[PDB]
Amino acid sequence: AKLETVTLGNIGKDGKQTLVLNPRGVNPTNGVASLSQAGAVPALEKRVTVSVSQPSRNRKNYKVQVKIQNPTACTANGSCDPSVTRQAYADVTFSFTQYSTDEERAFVRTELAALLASPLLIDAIDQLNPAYAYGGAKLETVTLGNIGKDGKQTLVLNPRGVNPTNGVASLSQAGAVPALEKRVTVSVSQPSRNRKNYKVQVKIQNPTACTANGSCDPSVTRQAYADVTFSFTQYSTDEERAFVRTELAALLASPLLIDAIDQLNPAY
Repeated sequence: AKLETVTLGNIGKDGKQTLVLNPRGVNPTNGVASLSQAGAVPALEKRVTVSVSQPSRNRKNYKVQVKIQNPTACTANGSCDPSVTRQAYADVTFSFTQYSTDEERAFVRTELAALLASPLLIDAIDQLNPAYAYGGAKLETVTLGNIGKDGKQTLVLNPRGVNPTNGVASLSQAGAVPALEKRVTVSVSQPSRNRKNYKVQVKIQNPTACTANGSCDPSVTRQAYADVTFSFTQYSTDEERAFVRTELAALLASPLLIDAIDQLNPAY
């Protein structure tokens, strides 16, 4: 509910870098909290924005929006002062209903945090090897330990094939009815021609079943939709990319996003 200074450790490939995000206050025009570093020039600032949207007459859902930027400073050979040659965005969005409790919300946040540490994405984010690749990705049953509210749940996502039409992968639960699978899709498809950038997309589809006396057959409710999208350009090194992925994992364990996700409190 109240902003503080957020400190994230073991960031990067080596897990030795550390980031301190000083809060820069809550913009009340669009209700977006903002956190940045201290670098005394606004261009060279790693910015993190968190916003929580109430359900409206149009939206009719809860929606949490997390964006993060990471500019890169060059020498600027002719000039004296350094400029921003490129920046690496990353955007996370969540979707929930009012009937969705916190434990489903806390499940998604912890599953997403453990998913970024998984060997599938660190091949997909750093090396840019898509899941849709005989020799690019392992494409094996990913086990996600210690997720949940108390961190005592474990998830195994079985690879239910790769769709070549959209290029996306699919990592589903090992359940029976196809409407009840907790299917996670990773799309590392990289259109470098029209977008001139690299897009990585993950959807933690996390459906929920609660039905009785409906002819003794369960029905999907809410579905706990979640989405993550990365944006990198050419010439961006993988350590710049691995810096983004690792600090995204650190924010999902951060107390500023615990109450923002679980209790849905906008941290003013």
